[PDB]
Amino acid sequence: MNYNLSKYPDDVSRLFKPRPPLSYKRPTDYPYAKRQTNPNITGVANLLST
RNA sequence: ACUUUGCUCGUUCCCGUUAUGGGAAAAAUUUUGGAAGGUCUUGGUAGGAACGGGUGGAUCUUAUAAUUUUUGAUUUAU
Repeated sequence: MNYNLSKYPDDVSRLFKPRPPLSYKRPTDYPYAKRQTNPNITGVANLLST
């Protein structure tokens, strides 16, 4: 926070001092490329006989 | 159901009589509604009503199931 990209003066921009940076935690879900619903939706015609 | 008729019973009063009948009505009792008064409690005490609009904001319907939120690609799959 050496500099100010905001419209306010320096004293006002020191008031908007943020929290410390967020810690890192390993993910528990699926990575974005591996997301899909169900593929291999099986066919509907097998029902129709039996 | 309405109208007339005598008989039997009946809440209360009177009479013919206390077998029973005739007449009157809640005027005695209760429940329901309202007015007034008493007692106890609980809350308020500076705004309120009526009218009004090229007034703000909520909710609802329709555009709107077509890439930026709600009409399915995060049950890890073959």
